[PDB]
Amino acid sequence: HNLIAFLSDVGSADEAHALCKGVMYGVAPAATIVDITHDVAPFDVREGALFLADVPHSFPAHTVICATVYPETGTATHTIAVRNEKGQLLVGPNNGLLSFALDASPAVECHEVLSPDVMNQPVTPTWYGKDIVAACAAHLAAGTDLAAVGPRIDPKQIVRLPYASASEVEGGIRGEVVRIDRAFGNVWTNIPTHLIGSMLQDGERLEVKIEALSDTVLELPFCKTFGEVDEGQPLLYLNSRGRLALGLNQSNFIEKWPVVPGDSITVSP
Amino acid sequence: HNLIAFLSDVGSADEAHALCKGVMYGVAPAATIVDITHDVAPFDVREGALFLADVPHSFPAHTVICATVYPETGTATHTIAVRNEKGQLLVGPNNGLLSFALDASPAVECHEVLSPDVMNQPVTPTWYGKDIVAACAAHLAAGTDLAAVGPRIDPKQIVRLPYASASEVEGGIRGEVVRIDRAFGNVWTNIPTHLIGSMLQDGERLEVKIEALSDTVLELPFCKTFGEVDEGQPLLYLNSRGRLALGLNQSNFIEKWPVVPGDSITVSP
Amino acid sequence: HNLIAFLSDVGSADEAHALCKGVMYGVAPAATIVDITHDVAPFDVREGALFLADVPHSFPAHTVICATVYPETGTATHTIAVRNEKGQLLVGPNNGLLSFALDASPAVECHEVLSPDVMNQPVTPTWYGKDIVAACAAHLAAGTDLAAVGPRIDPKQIVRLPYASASEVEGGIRGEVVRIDRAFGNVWTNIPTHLIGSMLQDGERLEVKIEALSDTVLELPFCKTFGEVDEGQPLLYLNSRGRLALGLNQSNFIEKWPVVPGDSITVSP
Ligand SMILES: C[S@@+](CC[C@H](N)C(=O)[O-])C[C@H]1O[C@@H](n2cnc3c(N)ncnc32)[C@H](O)[C@@H]1O
Ligand SMILES: C[S@@+](CC[C@H](N)C(=O)[O-])C[C@H]1O[C@@H](n2cnc3c(N)ncnc32)[C@H](O)[C@@H]1O
Ligand SMILES: C[S@@+](CC[C@H](N)C(=O)[O-])C[C@H]1O[C@@H](n2cnc3c(N)ncnc32)[C@H](O)[C@@H]1O
Ligand SMILES: [Cl-]
Ligand SMILES: [Cl-]
Ligand SMILES: [Cl-]
Repeated sequence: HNLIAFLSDVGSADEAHALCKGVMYGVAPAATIVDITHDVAPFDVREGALFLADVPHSFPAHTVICATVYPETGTATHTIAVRNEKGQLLVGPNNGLLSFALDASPAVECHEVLSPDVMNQPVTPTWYGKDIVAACAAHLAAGTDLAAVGPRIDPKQIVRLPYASASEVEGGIRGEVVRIDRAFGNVWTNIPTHLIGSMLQDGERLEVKIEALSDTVLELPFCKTFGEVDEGQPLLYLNSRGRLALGLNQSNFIEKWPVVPGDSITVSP
Repeated sequence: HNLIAFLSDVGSADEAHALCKGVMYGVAPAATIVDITHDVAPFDVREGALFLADVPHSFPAHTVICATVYPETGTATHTIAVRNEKGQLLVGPNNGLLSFALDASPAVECHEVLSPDVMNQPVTPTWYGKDIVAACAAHLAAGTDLAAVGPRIDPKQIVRLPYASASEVEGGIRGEVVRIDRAFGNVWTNIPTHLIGSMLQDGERLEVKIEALSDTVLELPFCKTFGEVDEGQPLLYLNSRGRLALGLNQSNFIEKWPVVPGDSITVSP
Repeated sequence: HNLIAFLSDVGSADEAHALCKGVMYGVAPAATIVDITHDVAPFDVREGALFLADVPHSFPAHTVICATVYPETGTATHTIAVRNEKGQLLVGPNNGLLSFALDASPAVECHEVLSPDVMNQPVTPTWYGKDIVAACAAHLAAGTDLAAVGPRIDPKQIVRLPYASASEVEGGIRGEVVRIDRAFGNVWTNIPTHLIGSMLQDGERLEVKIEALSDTVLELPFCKTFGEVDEGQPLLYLNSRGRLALGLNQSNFIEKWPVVPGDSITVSP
């Protein structure tokens, strides 16, 4: 595994995430390190998990996914090392961070990271991120056996985060805002491609209510892509993996209709 | 071409630009990927183009310049693959993005990217950036023949953006603000080294009017570098490739004199 | 030295720091380039120096530490190339930038960078950062002898920045805020592990006065890690290399108690 993909909440504005790569480089000088992001919101293990959901599929099987948003650092919350179905390794706090990454490619084997010989010593209690997660990630990239990191554990011993699921209701489908595509202000839902094919049939616009905004009701064209309506006009579309989203063509949807994650969305014919 | 240089408007604050590198890595595991920037303003194809202008000269001939600011994604606007005079390859939306990069090293051969075998399938209509641009960029880095991407097209079929040119007027030279050096607030013009050598002769300060600010007139020393005046004092200078600029020594010029791109600048003796 | 670690104040939001990597890649195509940060505050050579302090220890001996915050560019302030005790090379403005990096691993040999053959020609007076620092860094990574860069100089000819030291006073220890961990708002002091072991004995909370805030006095638990108090409650702790710090558990300390660097901190039993 010569590729190490690296995510955290330490930011990219100071030297911290780079000290981590320094440790990794020394351990695994044959390795390539690519940053996922270091801009996860601080302590926000669910934001990080969401960022990581599509990382398994996008990255080659020879990747180590090294991840650390670890406000539980220096406590009884351990680090885990996981082999997934794709053959990738993934290292991080057992705090639910890897939950959605594992939804895409389940755990096949899991170990708690307990061995001193895969840690950067002496381990600093406020930076398990660098001393255990990053170092272990580098040891594995460097050819270390997974079983050498510490004791096997059962996959149910991996902490999982609840994720709401969209459903059929009254006369359409009810889901919620999962996240915002912050670079553009597009809104992303948890509504899968399959649920809405009944109301996709007729070429007519759909009804969308967002209840968090004094109960806003929009009528909206279901589009393949942004360019299909006039600039600044709203659309509905399937985002880049298979969820319903809302945006304005070459404008910012949420600046116009201020939704947050959690907000309910119903679509109906 | 084992070097891939990567620019977009998707931002570096979430996992998106990294999923792109993931796709590329899988295709071209021998490749090095360096980010240009992922902070281009959203949909701002002219800002991206400006960022890319000096990239050809600075990068080695074995570079693939992979670029994607593509609000036309999933439409009749195609992706193009270009070999330039330097021998570099460049892949991106035919939307004017590569215009200024091509000013520095013209197109020698150009193809539209139409072949399924250089795309990451199935292609998502809202992310041609990842599925066509990035994948094609990776295929080429991986040794793929340029002609294998799709149909040759003539260089005039590459969309070009208008760029104003500075000129001789009344009693000096009239140009405009091209961009701001945002990290420092220095102002960059389109006034070439050659135009002002007549007023460079005498060692005297120059007159600079910026008409966008109720008609501001400054008298200003023409300097080699910032350090040549006292701290916080204004200067004129030739920036790092050969355009006239304005700044304060170890301060922020535009915070003091609020110009935007487009604003006219005349310099005279 | 096949690893080049790169820091500056040019930002990561435009193409500038990437043009630098372009130059380096062309010179040293065998090299790996990792960014330290490009977000140092503009012209802030002391902020950059602080960021660089722990870089020697974290990075392998085969690193070139290439660094450039150089508002003295195009003046009599020269660039220097240094071999340290660890065997690493370090290239940058002789402006105090490398001061704290050198505290961690002193200079063993030093040269001013004067030779044209390790510069990217022609050298632009406003970007010694790219044309001399980065290019030289790349030449050295590429196998160039250190002595080939220019004239040896004595280590006392390297400009050093003053750093306050914490001390014993009245009935405890008096130090100061060195920097803030900006991603989290934790406060970092210059108080070493060794000074406070006398008041560490008894398991009791400590007194901390911060005089810059109308004279704030907190009573505070000395902890190994954040998780040891309730969420949102304040702690004292030893940060990740051996200095006393203050934070809130999974909250932002400085947003609550607005300290800056320079502010005095006394701890006492
Ligand atoms: C200290 S930080 C990151 C590196 C840091 N800049 C350093 O040099 O020590 C390590 C982890 O601690 C957590 N963390 C940081 N500050 C914290 C605080 N005040 N409370 C709880 N967790 C914190 C973050 O989630 C982060 O993943
Ligand atoms: C969707 S984005 C980038 C990746 C995205 N974060 C994702 O995961 O799908 C792809 C391209 O779409 C364009 N784009 C994004 N949101 C848009 C909107 N509301 N209107 C028009 N173009 C948009 C951007 O210029 C960008 O280059
Ligand atoms: C010009 S800048 C960085 C590259 C720049 N974006 C470019 O393309 O030319 C080079 C160095 O100049 C210094 N610098 C930039 N603007 C300045 C100003 N107005 N006064 C003093 N120093 C400046 C910065 O500290 C920086 O390290
Ligand atoms: Cl950590
Ligand atoms: Cl796209
Ligand atoms: Cl410079």
